[PDB]
Amino acid sequence: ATADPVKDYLKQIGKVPLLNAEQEVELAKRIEAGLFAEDKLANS
DNA sequence: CCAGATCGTGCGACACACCGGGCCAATTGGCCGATGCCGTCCCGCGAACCCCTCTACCGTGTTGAGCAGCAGCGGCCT
Repeated sequence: ATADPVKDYLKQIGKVPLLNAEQEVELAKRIEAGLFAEDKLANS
């Protein structure tokens, strides 16, 4: 808690590092597969 | 002295006083009935009016003064 919240948010967002193209593609594939599995679970 | 103003009195006219008759003028004022133009409304289409949606070279950091409470520290006490 500080009188300035912009600095707090800025310093908070930087903890997570960046990502590369292959990582992005792998994450997208994970999202797709997870949602399709969720739909399959929705099936009875 | 005696003669006109004032008034008494008299005769007439007479402008209406009555209270009652017998008709009339003017002037209606309603809408009667018939005819006609405007208000309202129900679409009809179209101009605009507002809302929602999407674009893939990429790109990764904003004074002074007065009064009171809290944090750090010196120094007993165990």
